[PDB]
Amino acid sequence: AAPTAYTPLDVAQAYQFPEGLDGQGQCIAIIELGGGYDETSLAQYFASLGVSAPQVVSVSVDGATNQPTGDPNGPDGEVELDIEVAGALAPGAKIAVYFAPNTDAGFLNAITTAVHDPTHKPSIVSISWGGPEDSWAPASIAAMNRAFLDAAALGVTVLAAAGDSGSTDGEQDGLYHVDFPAASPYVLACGGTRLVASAGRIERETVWNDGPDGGSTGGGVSRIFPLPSWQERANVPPSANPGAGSGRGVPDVAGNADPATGYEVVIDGETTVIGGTSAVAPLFAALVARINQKLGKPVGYLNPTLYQLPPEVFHDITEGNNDIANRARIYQAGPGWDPCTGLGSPIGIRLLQALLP
Ligand SMILES: [Ca+2]
Repeated sequence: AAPTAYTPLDVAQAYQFPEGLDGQGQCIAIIELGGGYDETSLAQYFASLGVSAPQVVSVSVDGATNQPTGDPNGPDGEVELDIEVAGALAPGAKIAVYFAPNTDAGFLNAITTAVHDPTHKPSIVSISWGGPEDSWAPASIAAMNRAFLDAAALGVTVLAAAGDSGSTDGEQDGLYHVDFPAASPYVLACGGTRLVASAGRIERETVWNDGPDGGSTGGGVSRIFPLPSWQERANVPPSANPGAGSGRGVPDVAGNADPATGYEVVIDGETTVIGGTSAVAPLFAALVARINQKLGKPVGYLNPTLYQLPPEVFHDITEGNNDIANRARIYQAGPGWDPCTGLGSPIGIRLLQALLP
């Protein structure tokens, strides 16, 4: 009903992030195709939450640099949300922000640069930018997909927001579309939910869907990537598009994204609320950072493992749909994996326990 908001620490608590871990010794890389961040907002923010501020550094890719536009409603919102959510939850981690031109090659080069960076050596890459997989040049999808495969082989986890325009992903050709890079099978695709939670329990968690005007989580079935072997037990449905082909199901996991139960953040000096799947990648990047710290070695590519874990590791979202285009309710949430929320929201301490040697 009435819109609410949480600080990142409140959501981490709801998802039971493992205590006593802050990401020390880990570096989280965050990809950005526009805007920038200002030290004032970040300082004010971390101080407001009582956490020691992580070191944040910028990396220039193809001439692009950290350049805030000063508009709290522009890309500075994406850049600062990413750093504030990931940094508030893995404050001991080092954060490296890679700025690149907003072009197909810039996005690709930012990924390859971050993944192979011998200076910052990130173990995790968080991405909150994208586009309909069918709207990208095929050559770019192939190049970026190979870059994520390379990251997997190197032990670097790559997480990406699934989109904020529902099952149609903003296209109006009357067909359903999943977003890229989330569609890549080598990426931990992050969907979005409406979360009602307090420190001790989750009262309700449903698919984020605020209609055409408020946005909804991306999710569906890839028309490009075949169904992965490790995802064959998830009961991914065939595509809802005529032809009903089989394909990689999106997302893999999901977390709070509804702006109506959004994140309180400080953008360009303004205290406000932001949501979108954009917040989920940084949120779980912080979770992985804590897990890597405890394990003493990076988890790297997690998809295959996550899909073989027991039900206790996730909170199953079973209600809602991510259709903001028509009344067909494509696609719908349900028991088990679904094309709106994947395996659901992770229960941190249980995921960590499941990964302990
Ligand atoms: Ca479900």
